[PDB]
Amino acid sequence: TYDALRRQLIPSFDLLYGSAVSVVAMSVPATARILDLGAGTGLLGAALRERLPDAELLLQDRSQAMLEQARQRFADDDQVAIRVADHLDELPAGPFDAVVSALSIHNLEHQDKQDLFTRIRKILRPGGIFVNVEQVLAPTSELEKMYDRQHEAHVLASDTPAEEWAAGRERMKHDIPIDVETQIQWLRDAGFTTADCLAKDWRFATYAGWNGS
Ligand SMILES: Nc1ncnc2c1ncn2[C@@H]1O[C@H](CSCC[C@H](N)C(=O)O)[C@@H](O)[C@H]1O
Repeated sequence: TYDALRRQLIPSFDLLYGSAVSVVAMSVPATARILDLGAGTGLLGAALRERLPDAELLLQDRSQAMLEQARQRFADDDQVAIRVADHLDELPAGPFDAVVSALSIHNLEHQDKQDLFTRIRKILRPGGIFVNVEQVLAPTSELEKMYDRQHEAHVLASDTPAEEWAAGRERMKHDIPIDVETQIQWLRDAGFTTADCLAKDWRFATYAGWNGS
């Protein structure tokens, strides 16, 4: 029901979440330590667990209500832990092989995003990876309208309940997105040696930074 609704609301769900899982699996060992930042109900963590049965997952979010859904999802998983913390709070020490996030960091002020990327690099092993599945802003107001039309086209084609899309729109009024190339450059500024946009469907993109490679 919830997982079904996320697919209705998010264009190219399988491509974007799948790209995050694939780039992690090609970058870290089977026994990787992975932090999911803003894990919510643990959808990205769940996608990673499907590919990496031996990975240790730490799911972090500020919302206990969202993390209760993650606890239920991972009830029988002995290699999953949960941490309640804001992105702006001290990160867990790690070190981590991967830090991943989906549709969470766009909630922060731009300065706090730039600082967060730097703080993430500090808890990554050398050669570690940061991956973000993100809601991104178009580089112009005219393109932003086209991004919006493409998002709405997916939502309508997916037979999304009108009430859930209306609720989606209200949530998006408080979002602080920026264009994908600005954020990717912030990874370079944070001291990641490589940063790339792996996959994109207009408003939604999967990008990554590597801590040494
Ligand atoms: N400043 C902040 N610190 C921590 N978590 C935050 C946050 N701002 C938003 N969040 C969390 O980010 C999540 C956004 S929804 C995305 C959930 C999950 N990553 C998924 O892919 O489905 C929510 O769980 C919300 O509580």
